Amino acid sequence: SLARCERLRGAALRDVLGRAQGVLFDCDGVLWNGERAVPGAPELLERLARAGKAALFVSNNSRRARPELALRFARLGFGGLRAEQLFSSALCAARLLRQRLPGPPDAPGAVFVLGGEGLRAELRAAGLRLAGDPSAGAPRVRAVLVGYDEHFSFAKLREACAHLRDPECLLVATDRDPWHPLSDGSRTPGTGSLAAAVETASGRQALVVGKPSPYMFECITENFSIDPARTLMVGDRLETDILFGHRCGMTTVLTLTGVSRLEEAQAYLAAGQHDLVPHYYVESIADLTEGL
Amino acid sequence: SLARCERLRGAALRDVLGRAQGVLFDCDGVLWNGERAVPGAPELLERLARAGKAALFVSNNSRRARPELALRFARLGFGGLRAEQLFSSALCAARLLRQRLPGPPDAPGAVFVLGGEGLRAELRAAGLRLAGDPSAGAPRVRAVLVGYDEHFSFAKLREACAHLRDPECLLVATDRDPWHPLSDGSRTPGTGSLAAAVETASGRQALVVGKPSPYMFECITENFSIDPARTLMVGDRLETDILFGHRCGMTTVLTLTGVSRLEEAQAYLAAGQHDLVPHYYVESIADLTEGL
Ligand code: NA
Ligand code: NA
Repeated sequence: SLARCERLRGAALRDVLGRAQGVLFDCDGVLWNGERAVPGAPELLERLARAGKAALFVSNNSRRARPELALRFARLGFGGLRAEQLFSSALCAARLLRQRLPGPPDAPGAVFVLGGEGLRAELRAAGLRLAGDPSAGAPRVRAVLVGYDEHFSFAKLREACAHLRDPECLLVATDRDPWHPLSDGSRTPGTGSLAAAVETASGRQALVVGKPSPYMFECITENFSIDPARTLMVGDRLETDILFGHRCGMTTVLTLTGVSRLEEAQAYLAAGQHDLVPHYYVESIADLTEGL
Repeated sequence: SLARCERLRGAALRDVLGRAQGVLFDCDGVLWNGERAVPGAPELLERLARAGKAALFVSNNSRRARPELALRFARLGFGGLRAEQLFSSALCAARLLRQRLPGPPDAPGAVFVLGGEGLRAELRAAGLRLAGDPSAGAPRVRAVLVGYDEHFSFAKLREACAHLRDPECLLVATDRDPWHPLSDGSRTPGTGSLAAAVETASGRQALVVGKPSPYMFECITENFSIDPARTLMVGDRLETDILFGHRCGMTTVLTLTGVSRLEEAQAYLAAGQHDLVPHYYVESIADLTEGL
């Protein structure tokens, strides 16, 4: 494998960025951490545009529908982004459920959602009928969707299992991220931990929407012409972003501003686990800018 | 391996029961299902006693402290049992935490419990200090215990992770049973599904108290002289009871009144997974009685 976790700098940086037609970024851990933008990040995005290179964003975060996700970007200092550049697991879960939900067109099945109002909004926008929405003048639940659910409960887990007793009922998860570090130094459980409970209790394996599934790259290509061979994938999490990159055939860049540490990358290398090793790393994405 | 999933009947039955000094039973799925005793079960227990063979009971169910567990037995038609014959994951979790909790004798650490009042009662009876109990005139949490928690929540999961940020804080689970079938034909999530969430979110592997750990057999032997070579283990769940039996060196009998199906036993056999194959099976434990 060519992925040898090289520090991207100098001539190599200019040639890599030179060749690249476009760059896909995760957001948390890459552009910002909590409320603080990574210094130089907004400038890198400006420079990319002015070099005529495309930028798209690919987040496993299922908490916000696209419009509030756009706000999130703008709030943290990232200007004239178009909402169409932003892809989340919530958006891509809605797409998938539209594509896959079984049953007739003619009364549709409902989705039982474990997740918050932003995820629910994204689903309704795709035309999906949700369990627990107002009933007509109770639809069959045809999918269970496990999202980031800060109100997860035993009762909700039990109801999910009830729906999943029907083998035709889909089980979908927005992502399998196990936990996330917060700016106050603590951690919050991630969707992967909730998916673990639901899969264990139901005996069913979830379809996973988010990275490291290739699915989000399918959603992106639906909308944009991107040649994976000429696209950089830039992320902070090896098991999610870097694995995604390799599965899609992109050149992968680990940034060290987020979850994964350089020594974890180098440990995967030594163990010959090349799918979890980035092609390149940078301390922060501010290091990329001078290559343009 | 000798475990060839033979139907225990006739001469073989008389010689197996003849040799046996004692029999360990699970309760749910074996002695009863929901509110209904297995016909002939109370009689088998009577006959065992009158043949001078010991009977002990070994349940992963962490919902009841021993006294209410004894009630449960009596309610379902099982008479003069002594409470000392009954071993549960709740009882054995309390034991383990007494043995393993780190810190000084002199102010002790507290256990953060995910579980109900019966589990909490069992812990307090062993002299353990629980997080969220009245404070003196907040102790350091030194263990997280994952039990059967019908009030499990995201918030509780998040608090558990906070305690587990300390590598010295133990993570213990009462059992890893993924789900359970109810008498109304539905399923309830099991402790294993909650443990899956806690292990995923914390990145830590739980110490498991219940079957198929050998630990409960250690607790039993603490109190009773039992030769595993001369003890039958009788259970309905291959991955829990039958695996436990093999790990302890007992002769294993699958009863078909519970979770596991005969064809699952025979499938493990064919795949050479001998640790999950019983030595013998019976349709119900009523079939054992005539061997005495
Ligand atoms: Na990230
Ligand atoms: Na059982």
